[PDB]
Amino acid sequence: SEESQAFQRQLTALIGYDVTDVSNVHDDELEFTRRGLVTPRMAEVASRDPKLYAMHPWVTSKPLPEYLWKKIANNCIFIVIHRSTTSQTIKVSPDDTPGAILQSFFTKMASEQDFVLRVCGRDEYLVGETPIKNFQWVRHCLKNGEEIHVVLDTPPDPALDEVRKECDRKFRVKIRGIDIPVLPTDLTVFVEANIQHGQQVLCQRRTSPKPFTEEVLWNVWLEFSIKIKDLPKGALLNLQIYCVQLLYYVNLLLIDHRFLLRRGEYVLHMWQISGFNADKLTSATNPDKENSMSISILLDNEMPNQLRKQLEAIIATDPLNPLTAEDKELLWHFRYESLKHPKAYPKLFSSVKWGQQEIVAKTYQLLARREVWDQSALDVGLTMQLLDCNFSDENVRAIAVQKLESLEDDDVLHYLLQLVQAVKFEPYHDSALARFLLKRGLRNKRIGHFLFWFLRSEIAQSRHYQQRFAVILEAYLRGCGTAMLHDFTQQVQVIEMLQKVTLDIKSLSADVSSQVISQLKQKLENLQNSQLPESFRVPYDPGLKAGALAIEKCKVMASKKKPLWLEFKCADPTALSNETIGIIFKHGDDLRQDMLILQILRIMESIWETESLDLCLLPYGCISTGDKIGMIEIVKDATTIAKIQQSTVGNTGAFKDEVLNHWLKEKSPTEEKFQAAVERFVYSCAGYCVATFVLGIGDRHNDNIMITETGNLFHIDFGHILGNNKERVPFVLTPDFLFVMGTSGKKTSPHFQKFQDICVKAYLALRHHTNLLIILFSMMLMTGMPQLTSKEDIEYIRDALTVGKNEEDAKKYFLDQIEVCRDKGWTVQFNWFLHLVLG
Ligand SMILES: Nc1ncc(-c2nc(N3CCOCC3)nc3c2CCN3c2cccnc2)cn1
Repeated sequence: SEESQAFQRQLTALIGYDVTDVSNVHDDELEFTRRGLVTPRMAEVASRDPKLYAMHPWVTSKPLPEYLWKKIANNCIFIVIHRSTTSQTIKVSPDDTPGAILQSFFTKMASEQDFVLRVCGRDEYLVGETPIKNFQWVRHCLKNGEEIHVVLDTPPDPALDEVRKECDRKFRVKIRGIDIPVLPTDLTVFVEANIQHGQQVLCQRRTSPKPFTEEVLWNVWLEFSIKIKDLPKGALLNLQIYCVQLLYYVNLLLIDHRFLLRRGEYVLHMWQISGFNADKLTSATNPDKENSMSISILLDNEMPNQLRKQLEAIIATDPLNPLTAEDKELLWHFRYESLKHPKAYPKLFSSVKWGQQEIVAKTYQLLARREVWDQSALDVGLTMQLLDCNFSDENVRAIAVQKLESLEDDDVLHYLLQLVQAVKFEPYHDSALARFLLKRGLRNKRIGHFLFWFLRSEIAQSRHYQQRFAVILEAYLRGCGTAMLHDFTQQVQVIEMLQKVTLDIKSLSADVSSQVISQLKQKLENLQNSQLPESFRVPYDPGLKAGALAIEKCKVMASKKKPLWLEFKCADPTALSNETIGIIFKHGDDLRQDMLILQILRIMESIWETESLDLCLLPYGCISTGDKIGMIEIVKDATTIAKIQQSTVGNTGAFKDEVLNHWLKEKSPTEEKFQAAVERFVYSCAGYCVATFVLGIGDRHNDNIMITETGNLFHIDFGHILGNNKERVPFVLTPDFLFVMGTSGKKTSPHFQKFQDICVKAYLALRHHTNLLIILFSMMLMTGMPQLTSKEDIEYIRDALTVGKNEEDAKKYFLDQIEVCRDKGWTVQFNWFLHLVLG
């Protein structure tokens, strides 16, 4: 209690927000949730295996892709085992268990003391009843032509991740008045009061427009058409101040976490409006009590074939195809036929009249008979779709969370970022989903690691959602165990430390000075001495452990935002290299945007592994740490396409076609790896060409396009590029690119033919998962892109994915897009150089 009061203070520093600061609640939902989450946490903490939780094998059930079989020769793999320099290579079968590999090293190559296989230089273990092929580190070693190096050492003590013991009356609302302490011509204003479910306004009332003054009282009752008994759980009283223009909004759940109608008096601090967006939907009141508009209020008391075809044609349409009233009555009337087709649950449930108790009832008996949904194989795109903003009913959303239960960790990891983000569409703080995220975090340290940083990312920069997430993070941190609490402490300490330096250095300059490099050197020299902890997990690569600062190599970069280039010596002495761990720290870019996109890129890579494609993207690590502040992984041996041109040509001039290829060959040691490098370029250029085209970020300056010194090409800096007579492109396929593939003007090559057929295989792979990408893209815009003004923004994705077009004309459509890049040439890049130098 004296001890335990200190613990909460630790949690609070980890969390980044005090989940006990009860200034900003008009009720107790948070505490109720903090109290609700104790059971599922203790359940999973009681349920998990300590050994397998402690070493956390990262594995997968997915079948080893074709492109990695055709890199295995004579069905064996070469595991290089180490010890104290005493190393010995071993031919192992892909289907060998890892304990059954110790049988070879130990019981072959001349009661027992059980040990286990760890990856060299990493917190990564190949344990548990799984075949060597099915471990992701291996697949990664294969895919990148590397050698499986492991140390034969002891298990981690699984007692280091234990944790501390512990009527028919029409609904009416009385609008008393509104209150802004300072109000910056003249003005009139009214209060608009919408009754909402899932972005559908069930009912609406306005007040009369009074003059705009620091205080504006009405005392009017607003009676609504809807009956109290007709109000659905999850309905929001949404209140909004207009002047015609929206100025402020706030929301309040009409039915609360206890199934009680909301009685009594309320004073609600509201959110201003910049310039939909998931912030509009929060149940959270603005904490800033001295500068925020307030509002005060009171509450007291078998079918025709013609139709089947029409039903089928409705179920077939994309998720952004709006439903006419005609479409909805059809779905609803034939709801049981609709119940047989999973693809159609979204539209079917978007056709419920949620503001009518008896229909909602019908919807629930219609959910009692959901045998087909339960059995069907998980579609994530569909599952995601019932957890977006259009679904506010909890039972509807519960079936989506059900489908996620059957996801394996590897998959949960791909969709983690956007599931966390999906909590923002939950009506209540305690939900199936938030508990889901909690169980999977506690079941697996890898999921856990990234949860922490995903939650903490929002907590640090969303007033609208910090509290809710704070209770989810809090709950999780009381389950991970002492070790992780200790790791999270170390990483937090470090990034706070390095965040200081980044901002300091930014203030001290308006190019770079010798005085600043000095200042960096000094400030960073001091940090090293005492302040820094010994080592720490790299947040974007939790298996990797950074050690000391390679101060020699650290510098500050030549942008207008002056980021910090920092390198660290690795802390695992069994690391088979002296290569540093490179981390960029930047203030000024909204790297939440970079996160959502990199993780979509990772999702596309996995859409391609299903169709035996591997387009060699390098979606590097990015963790957004607070507001316009974060870290970026450094992909070693890489520079920009621009700087490569600046070597030969220089500061300005005619951007030449010869340079890229020369730089490639000039870096390759032999003409064996160069032709791999070129192969890599071909594949990597296509991947990014397609990925970026579909995401709408294909038109980039070559300053923001990069290439490794083994031919891997990759884009960077994804912030605020989705903005809104000028020359454009679908993607950057410049003459320098083409020159490396072997073409000019309208010529052709085999490498170009490989390119053209890689794209289309890629581009139609994505279109196989049209619906999935449409949802992910839609969610990305709402929860992470400020400037999400229109839904028209979302539609871009459907056009690019050419929905409602056959596989083949879609083939030709994409070839027309590449042809444009050929016909546009160097001009757009030149316009970018012009734009990025001339105002
Ligand atoms: N938002 C944002 N994101 C990334 C960068 C950036 N990143 C990186 N990385 C190094 C290689 O590993 C991948 C990351 N390099 C960058 C930038 C901005 C400029 N830049 C760079 C680095 C070296 C030479 N020329 C340009 C800059 N801004």
